[PDB]
Amino acid sequence: SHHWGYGKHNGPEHWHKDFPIAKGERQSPVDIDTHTAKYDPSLKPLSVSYDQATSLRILNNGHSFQVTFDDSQDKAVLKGGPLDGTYRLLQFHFHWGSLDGQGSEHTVDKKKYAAELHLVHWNTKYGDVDKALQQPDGLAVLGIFLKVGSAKPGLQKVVDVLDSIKTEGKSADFTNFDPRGLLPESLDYWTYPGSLTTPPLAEGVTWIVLKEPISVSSEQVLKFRKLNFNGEGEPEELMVDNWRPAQPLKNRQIKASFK
Ligand SMILES: NS(=O)(=O)c1ccc(NC(=O)Nc2cnn(-c3ccc(S(N)(=O)=O)cc3)c2-c2ccccc2)cc1
Ligand SMILES: [Zn+2]
Repeated sequence: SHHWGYGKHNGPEHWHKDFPIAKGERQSPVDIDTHTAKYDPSLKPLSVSYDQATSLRILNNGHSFQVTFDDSQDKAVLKGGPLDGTYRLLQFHFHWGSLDGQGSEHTVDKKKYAAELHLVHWNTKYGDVDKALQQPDGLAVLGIFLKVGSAKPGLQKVVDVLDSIKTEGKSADFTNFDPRGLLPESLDYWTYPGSLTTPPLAEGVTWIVLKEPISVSSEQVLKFRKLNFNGEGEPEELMVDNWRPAQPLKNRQIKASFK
């Protein structure tokens, strides 16, 4: 639980009072203008190595729900692309809307998607996530857009346990989940230096945003929208519209992995 949230009185336009870096030089998310982004032939191939991923728990944290992973060894890692070295998967979570036309944090030519998946990784050269959070290259987030259409079979195990974590602070066992089932076919991406999109809004994230969205069904996203921001026995306030709007690009260049 925190004072910050996504409502009128505690939402993104308020965050700068407790977290002044909200008005910083490298905030996220941003609008990705596909006609300004530069193809970068020097980007190395992107390597998503999730075959040994060990999921642990699923948790409603009051601002999203997250699936956590064992990051005590190199089990599920991201390498290559714009990254130097090895980044370990810690958790994934989502952002979504009240209607299918909004929910994503990144936008593409101002287009908003129904939701956005964030797979959060930290740079093993800093030894733990707490230390990585203080570095300009400490974190890498793989962002994947969700559109409503056909169901995503690899999401259904998540959807089916959400009624066990309805309110803030609820958690459940979530072992043997394979995050490979959440990925689109293509790893074509855009990349730029940015920040966490929630407090503390730390400016230490390399963003990698895949061009290809995954499709999920209307029934799948409807189940996200039944979650609650509130803890058990407080007024019911649906967990919807837990996205930060696009921020000023300032002096940054978005690079593309593809022509
Ligand atoms: N491996 S483990 O022990 O089970 C484990 C597993 C995750 C955590 N903690 C955790 O995930 N904290 C937390 C909650 N939300 N966020 C968070 C929020 C926003 C973004 S976003 N939209 O991608 O910019 C990314 C991450 C985190 C977090 C995680 C790492 C660094 C900073 C924050 C602690 C322990
Ligand atoms: Zn996120």
